[PDB]
Amino acid sequence: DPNMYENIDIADFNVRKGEDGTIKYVNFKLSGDDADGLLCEAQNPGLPSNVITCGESKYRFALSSGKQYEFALSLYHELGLAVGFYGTGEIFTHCRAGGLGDFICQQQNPTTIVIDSLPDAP
Ligand SMILES: [Ca+2]
Ligand SMILES: [Cl-]
Repeated sequence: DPNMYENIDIADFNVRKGEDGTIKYVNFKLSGDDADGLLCEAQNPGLPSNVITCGESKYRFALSSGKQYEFALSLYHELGLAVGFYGTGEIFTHCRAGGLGDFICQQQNPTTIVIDSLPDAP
């Protein structure tokens, strides 16, 4: 963690929720050591979602419920190694009306999530 890691910048994180609370769509732009404003997106991802690949890249993500904020992101980067980079962070969102009952919950400030080759802290 302190020495071998990758800073992932998340921007424009956006989630559309139905009146249901079901996730209709999730969208964000990822920047890292090998990405600049890479689109990560999913329609009907589930909560928690499966691991989803960003475009054609070696970056992937999963969406889950946070503990401080509503949404948490898990991020993955395949390195061509037997181990990969992984990390999780919560993203503050402000929710607005999305039309016909929907919510659109939107990140207000870019945030950084650190990923590395260690698993989750206990
Ligand atoms: Ca990690
Ligand atoms: Cl971790």
